[PDB]
Amino acid sequence: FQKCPICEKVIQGAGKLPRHIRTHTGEKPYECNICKVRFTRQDKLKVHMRKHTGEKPYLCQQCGAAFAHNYDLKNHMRVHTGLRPYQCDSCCKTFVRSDHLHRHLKKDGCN
DNA sequence: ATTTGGGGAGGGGTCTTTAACC
DNA sequence: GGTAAAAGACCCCTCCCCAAAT
Ligand SMILES: [Zn+2]
Ligand SMILES: [Zn+2]
Ligand SMILES: [Zn+2]
Ligand SMILES: [Zn+2]
Repeated sequence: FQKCPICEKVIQGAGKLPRHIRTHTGEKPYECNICKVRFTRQDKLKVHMRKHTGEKPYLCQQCGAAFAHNYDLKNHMRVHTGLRPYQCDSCCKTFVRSDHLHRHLKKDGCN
């Protein structure tokens, strides 16, 4: 789509080029008025504000448990399914978060 | 000692909603 | 109201770091 004017990286996001351009300045223009923590983007600030408000918009359809984050809901759903979602293609290990599998592939030879 | 599980920050994509002009 | 954008809301991922578990 459109290339970044600075680093010439292709930004496929529709209307997301200014958002990427703001990444090069390193500033955090969004701030939580309560705990004074600064954020780069507004959506992260709202998800953080869920921490102060106590809002838990993610609902489990089987037991009604509520969570503030989508990944919390998934990791909880594995209590009903018992399924570890990420599996290594080479060493038979399984993991509960994607970055755990990435870390395993980065560290262990595995093959 | 080493591996797992999770908190909390970042970035990039898509779908919808909206702010700016006209 | 129409148009062409950016913002919002939400999805996914990785990273550092540190308890916790093994
Ligand atoms: Zn750039
Ligand atoms: Zn806060
Ligand atoms: Zn449940
Ligand atoms: Zn492996």
